[PDB]
Amino acid sequence: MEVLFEAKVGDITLKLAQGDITQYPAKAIVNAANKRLEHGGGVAYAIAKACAGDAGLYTEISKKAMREQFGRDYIDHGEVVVTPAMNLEERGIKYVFHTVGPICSGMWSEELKEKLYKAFLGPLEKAEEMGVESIAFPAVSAGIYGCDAEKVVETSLEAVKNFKGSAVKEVAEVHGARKSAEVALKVFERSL
Repeated sequence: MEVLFEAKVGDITLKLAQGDITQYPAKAIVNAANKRLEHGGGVAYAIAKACAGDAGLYTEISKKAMREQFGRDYIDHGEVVVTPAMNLEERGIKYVFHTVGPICSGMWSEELKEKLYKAFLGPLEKAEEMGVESIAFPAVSAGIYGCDAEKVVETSLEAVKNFKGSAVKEVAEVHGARKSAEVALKVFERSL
């Protein structure tokens, strides 16, 4: 874990970090999931496997939590399913917050932006609701969903700036790859 940027946004200490989100010191980590919470690849897989020892197992656990919480087997952008972090709890990570961003395939529009915005904002609001004081998120939609990396980080920062909460004191945005992190750094530097 390398911290690349740290800024004060209101009462929130916001950090940009490069590393493995399943090792970030936060109370809740966010999973960039699909609507059905099938954690078959990407950071969704790494989180699923790190929590349960088997990604398929966490998928099942996630679908069950989703049914209980939303009464159906999918979520919409902005809805956040909460699962126990299990094997990560020893590291101080209590929860995984599952969020779903839009599929972009290199496209960008106001409707896609709004969907991505809800996907970042939902988990912050979920943390505030639960009184969860620190949260880490990944680059939602910037994986196989193909959203432009700079648009993703810009949208994330809008959600952080507009978020109204007092319980949330610490927010981190975590990128796995050095390149991805350095692009976020450019956005962070000009926007804060």
